[PDB]
Amino acid sequence: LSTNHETIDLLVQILRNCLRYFLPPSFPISKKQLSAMNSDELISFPLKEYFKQYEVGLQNLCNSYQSRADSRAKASEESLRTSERKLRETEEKLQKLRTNIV
Amino acid sequence: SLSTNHETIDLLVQILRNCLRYFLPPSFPISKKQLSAMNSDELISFPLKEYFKQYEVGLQNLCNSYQSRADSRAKASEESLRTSERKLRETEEKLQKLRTN
Repeated sequence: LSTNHETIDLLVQILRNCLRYFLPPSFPISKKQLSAMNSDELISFPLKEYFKQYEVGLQNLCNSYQSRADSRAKASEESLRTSERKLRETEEKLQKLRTNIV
Repeated sequence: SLSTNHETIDLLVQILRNCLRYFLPPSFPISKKQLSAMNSDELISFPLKEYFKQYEVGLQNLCNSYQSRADSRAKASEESLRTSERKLRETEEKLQKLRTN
């Protein structure tokens, strides 16, 4: 009917562009494979997994941005553990010497 | 037939709705409700270029927030380390004063 087939091709092109744009980094279907998909193949596309792999990638992306800062903080806590420990030990020694200086 | 054609359009329109809804930037002037009802002509003339742009802005804002929450948590830990290292200095000093006394 042409008026029908024009819409289908137009919808297939747009849908290709989106699925390529948001392609998760690990997804087993490549941008080439996506660019090569027809209408029927798109209709049976696995969107729910597509979204899942996207969410994983987003988590990996966000975790990477805050990776250097968290590593610096973790180093500070371990140093904080030892410094707070020696602070206890010296305060004990300090309180003994005061009681034993009468 | 035009049925298998009209069915292909409906299924393709539904998939496209689901995609555009999932990634819809939070601020986009077109709502998830509007998207869910859009027909084929409405989707074909959808303003994707701004849609994609507003997504990148939102994505950037998200990562920048993750890095600022991370920086603030590191700064608070450093300052807690600073004061503890300070109190260790002051008490270690007092300890050495009494050691001579």
